[PDB]
Amino acid sequence: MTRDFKPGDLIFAKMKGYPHWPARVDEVPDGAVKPPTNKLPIFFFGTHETAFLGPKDIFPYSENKEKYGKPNKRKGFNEGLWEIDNNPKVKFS
Repeated sequence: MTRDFKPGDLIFAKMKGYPHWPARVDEVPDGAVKPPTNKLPIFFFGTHETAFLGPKDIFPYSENKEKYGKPNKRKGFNEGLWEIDNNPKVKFS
């Protein structure tokens, strides 16, 4: 949907030209980190990456977790996938 999301929410981020993957939503930048224009901060778990994608691009993990629950051809499998439903705030460690 177009509706915005909340900080630290579990949602499968879909990168242009890539399958769905369980990531974590981040908060706004300090104010001078060059924020997005029509997208939100998406912290890719397992790969420690970050991609900017709008709401219509990101879907609820509640729908993907029921599909396979884990990545098929995506690196990072079993590397933070169980934390998405347990320790979603591992980035801080």
